[PDB]
Amino acid sequence: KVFGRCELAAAMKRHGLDNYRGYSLGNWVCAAKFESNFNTQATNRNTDGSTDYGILQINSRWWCNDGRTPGSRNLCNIPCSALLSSDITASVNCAKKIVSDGNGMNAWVAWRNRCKGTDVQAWIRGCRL
Repeated sequence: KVFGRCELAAAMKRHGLDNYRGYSLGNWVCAAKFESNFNTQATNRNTDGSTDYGILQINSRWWCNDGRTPGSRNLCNIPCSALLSSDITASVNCAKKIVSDGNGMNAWVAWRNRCKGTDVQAWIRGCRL
């Protein structure tokens, strides 16, 4: 599923991401924007053989199991395919673990390089939340 900006903001909010670990909603939307273009089905292969999955491009190297990432952890206890669903529940639950991991939202490269330190409130402007 390709979400719209406000549809995603809503979805995230209902799932408890607004201000989760101090990250305003605008951050999560911005990060989804650049990581996956709001497409739940987004996959991307890394040079280390790991793959990134779903709206928040969660990495198989640590967080989910895809059966083809040797010596990887499955810290979220999910198959990676679960990250690609039209229901973002699993992607949100796993993201909450990731952001708690110590580096905050800096775990998301596109957040760091394109969202961080910007006016992220612009991502939710005009939405009915």
